[PDB]
Amino acid sequence: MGETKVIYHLDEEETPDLVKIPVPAERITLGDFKSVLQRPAGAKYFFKSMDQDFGVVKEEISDDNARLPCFNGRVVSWLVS
Amino acid sequence: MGETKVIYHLDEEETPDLVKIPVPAERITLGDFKSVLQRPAGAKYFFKSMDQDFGVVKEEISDDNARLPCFNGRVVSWLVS
Amino acid sequence: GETKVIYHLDEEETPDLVKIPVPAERITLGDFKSVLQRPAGAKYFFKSMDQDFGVVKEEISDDNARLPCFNGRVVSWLVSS
Repeated sequence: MGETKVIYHLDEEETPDLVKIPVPAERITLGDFKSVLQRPAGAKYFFKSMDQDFGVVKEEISDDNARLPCFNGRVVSWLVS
Repeated sequence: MGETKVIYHLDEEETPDLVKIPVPAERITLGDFKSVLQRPAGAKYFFKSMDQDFGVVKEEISDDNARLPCFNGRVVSWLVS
Repeated sequence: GETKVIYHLDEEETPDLVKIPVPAERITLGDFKSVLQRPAGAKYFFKSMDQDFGVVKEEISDDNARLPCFNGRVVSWLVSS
């Protein structure tokens, strides 16, 4: 029980939408995010993430089972159509 | 089989995208990377490379057959135009 | 023959490595400039050895001047305006 704030940009848009998804941050998946958008497949989804060796990246994630990178209840995403 | 993480910057952008390509790091080529992106009107590709005498450098690579410099399953690239 | 020129642009931490198809025995500042298509009014410094002092970054502005090489390599720092 809990919610996650997903902040997402659609293509070249300057200002993202913020949506609250009623899945707690500890377990929110790409599948959870997709259910809320229902985007024509096949958008590609990138998320603000940390790479062990490199530092901050926009990580592409296409596996519905994959957990999304969160910080303080928040996910930050970029969509490409 | 195996995968490589390719971290790449597009022109003057601060934060790179990270994409996983399902070719193992021992054998990933420029051609492999290009097939996932699809090149502009001749983008130039630079990769974090190691010079035997100097240390870390950005090497331009334009040969599709050329293997990309990896460290720990990762390639780091900069793209121009 | 060819020379590997490793060069930094202003305060950039990682240099580009470019291969110039002039052998190291005769590569000049003019040769290097013709490949950059001189950003223009830039000053060029090269890792060099001074007889009395030791290692320095020697400014060179004469196109005819031969560049300091070690093992097929030149290391340069560029300053623009």
